[PDB]
Amino acid sequence: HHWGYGKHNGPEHWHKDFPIAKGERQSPVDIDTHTAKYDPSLKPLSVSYDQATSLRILNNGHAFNVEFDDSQDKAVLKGGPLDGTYRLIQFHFHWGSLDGQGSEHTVDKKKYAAELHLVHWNTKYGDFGKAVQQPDGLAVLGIFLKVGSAKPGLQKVVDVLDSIKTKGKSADFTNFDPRGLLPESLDYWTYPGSLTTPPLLECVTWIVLKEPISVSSEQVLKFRKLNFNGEGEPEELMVDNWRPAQPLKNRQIKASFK
Ligand SMILES: COC(=O)c1cc(S(N)(=O)=O)c(Cl)cc1S(=O)(=O)c1ccccc1
Ligand code: NA
Ligand code: NA
Ligand code: NA
Ligand code: NA
Ligand SMILES: [Zn+2]
Repeated sequence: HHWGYGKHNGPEHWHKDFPIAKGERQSPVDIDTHTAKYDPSLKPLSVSYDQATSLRILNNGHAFNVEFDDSQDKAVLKGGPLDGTYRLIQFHFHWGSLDGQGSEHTVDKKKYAAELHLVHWNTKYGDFGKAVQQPDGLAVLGIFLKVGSAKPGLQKVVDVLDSIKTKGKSADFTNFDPRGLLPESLDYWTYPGSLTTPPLLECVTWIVLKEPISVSSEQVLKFRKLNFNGEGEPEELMVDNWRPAQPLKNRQIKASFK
């Protein structure tokens, strides 16, 4: 009886295996744009993805991960609110059963169709497993998706999904360039938070871009053909794999802009 996204094992249940679910810096949150304060001390974010090496794509039963080779200094995030270099290890998405839901963060209570998370770990901690044990171990760049015009740089991802339909399938996925997933503007909100999935560790500096990217209806429909079940089990479509907004508690959301 493992965690997932259903009434019997969804977000409202996670606290029994992971009591940090009711902690003081949980994610996601609603971003109240009128209360977020512009912080003129915040730096432009530096996203350096020119030498990113993707390796594989995996259906992990919750989402799908596009994995990167993080064994050298390639694909780093720095600047912004960060005081260190963070290396890209994977990205994944969260999305809905319909276009009106699917993001984890919300903006003045608005839900986007999906949310992309580019996960990076602080190189000062030597690898990912040590980083997640540190309050400044991870930096996640979060990008909202709305449905409209297709995102050409997403189609290679969307066309491999039929090969990883079910939990535990993986496929080779080399040469994927995550720069094709970024919006024009790097204006962002930032706040201290957590993983949005078990084990819910409070190790993440969140950096949420204001500008969504557009994907087509056909692209997001292919995400919703994935399955949470494994091969040979009754189909459970992989949809609504998002955790709702959590209490902001004693935190300030800072804006890089306005
Ligand atoms: C199962 O975990 C995930 O799905 C997940 C999700 C996030 S998210 N959704 O906060 O970006 C991050 Cl940062 C990182 C991860 S994760 O890197 O997959 C992970 C898994 C086990 C322990 C610690 C971290
Ligand atoms: Na404001
Ligand atoms: Na290496
Ligand atoms: Na690692
Ligand atoms: Na709440
Ligand atoms: Zn995520």
